[PDB]
Amino acid sequence: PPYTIVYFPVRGRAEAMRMLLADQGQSWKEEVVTIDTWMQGLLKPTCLYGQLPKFEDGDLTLYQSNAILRHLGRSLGLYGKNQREAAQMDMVNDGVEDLRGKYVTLIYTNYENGKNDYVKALPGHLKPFETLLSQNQGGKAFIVGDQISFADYNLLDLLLIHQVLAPGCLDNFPLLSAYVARLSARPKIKAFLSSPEHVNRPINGNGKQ
Amino acid sequence: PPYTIVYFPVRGRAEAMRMLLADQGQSWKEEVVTIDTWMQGLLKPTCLYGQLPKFEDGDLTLYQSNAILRHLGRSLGLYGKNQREAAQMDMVNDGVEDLRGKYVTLIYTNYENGKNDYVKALPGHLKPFETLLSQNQGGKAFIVGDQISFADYNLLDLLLIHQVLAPGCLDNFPLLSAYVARLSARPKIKAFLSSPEHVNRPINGNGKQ
Ligand SMILES: CCCCCCSC[C@H](NC(=O)CC[C@H]([NH3+])C(=O)O)C(=O)NCC(=O)O
Ligand SMILES: CCCCCCSC[C@H](NC(=O)CC[C@H]([NH3+])C(=O)O)C(=O)NCC(=O)O
Repeated sequence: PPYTIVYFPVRGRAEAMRMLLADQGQSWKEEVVTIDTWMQGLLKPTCLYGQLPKFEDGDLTLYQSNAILRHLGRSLGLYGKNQREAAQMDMVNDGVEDLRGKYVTLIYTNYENGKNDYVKALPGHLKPFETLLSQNQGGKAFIVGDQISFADYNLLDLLLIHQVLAPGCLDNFPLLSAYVARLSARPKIKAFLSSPEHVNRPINGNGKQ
Repeated sequence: PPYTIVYFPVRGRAEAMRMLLADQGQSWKEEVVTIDTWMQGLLKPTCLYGQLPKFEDGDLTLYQSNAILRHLGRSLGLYGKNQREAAQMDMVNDGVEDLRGKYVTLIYTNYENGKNDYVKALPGHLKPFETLLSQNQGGKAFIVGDQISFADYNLLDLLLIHQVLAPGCLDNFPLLSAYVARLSARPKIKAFLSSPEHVNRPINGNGKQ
């Protein structure tokens, strides 16, 4: 620490980490980078992969949203209780990422003409998480194990935005629905989800959700 | 252990882990799933995300290539020496995964009309790795730290398949160039890259590379 997040004025791939930091009683600084400033091309060249978010943890500067989540999961004891849970947690996050990737594609390059096919294919992409929950304490705990982890925050964020994209998409997935309500009920997460910093911040950057 | 890899008859997203197991003097079982078998629709329904590779480490079953690479690094000591290196290795791997995905799209959906543009933009996607190297002991060591990690194996594979797609794509990247020649010189890796199991197996599944 301290923690500094450099990203555009949206939730996107920074919202899950923000949620994680809040739930963990952590404080951080927001360095907002507007699209206009970005289009000037000054900062972009200084970014490892030419993209944001960029994270700062003390003398450590990081890029890649999932590397950041994993770094927090590890430095905050949110990566399972043994090596086996760490692997399962990675397997879950990689899955959350694959779906997030498809989400972004739809939102930014084919919303109007691709939304119907997306929502149609959505159940097939959600079932895997529903299945995982059913095999872990009847879905009464977390995605992996009985302790929250970095994967939970990413999964939760993705589920929350899909409910915005497609209301009722979790109606046929009771475990996922209860899971979302449960983790959302966590006091520090509930406070974050209703905080002005979050609400006043759009999900994406093209005004679509 | 023992290890078992369940994947299609191609190098694709499994060659990195195979190369890692080979370099670490590990033994594994190869269950090749032909396209004919796959199309029987019996295997896919049992895969978490309906996809391969599937990995077996004793009683642990895993999916997602990077999750498997991370698991192997964690249980074999190929994940850096501290939390700082571990995070940078994740940052590197996420970058490798991003480019590998662009590579996959090119190969399977637009090789003919996309190859020109792809090779032209490749330098921009390779430079970050050249930079990471120049900031780590002048690039005479590995991608992160002074010991081989899971990220090196994934980066090495990605670089090697790109040299096939665009020979000499590393001519303007001396560090990556020497890096590839150096890691390929490692005895267990040199034997791996020369083994019939590796040589006989095509890079991808459509005959393109
Ligand atoms: C209201 C404004 C909303 C803006 C939303 C911007 S999303 C920007 C986009 N971000 C990413 O690609 C993040 C990738 C993520 N870190 C990963 O896992 O690879 C980017 O860096 N783009 C860099 C570029 O385009 O040059
Ligand atoms: C000569 C034959 C060559 C075959 C190459 C097959 S690549 C197959 C494809 N594999 C993947 O998508 C792996 C994804 C990887 N695990 C990741 O998520 O990063 C799959 O399982 N697809 C499942 C499906 O399409 O239903």
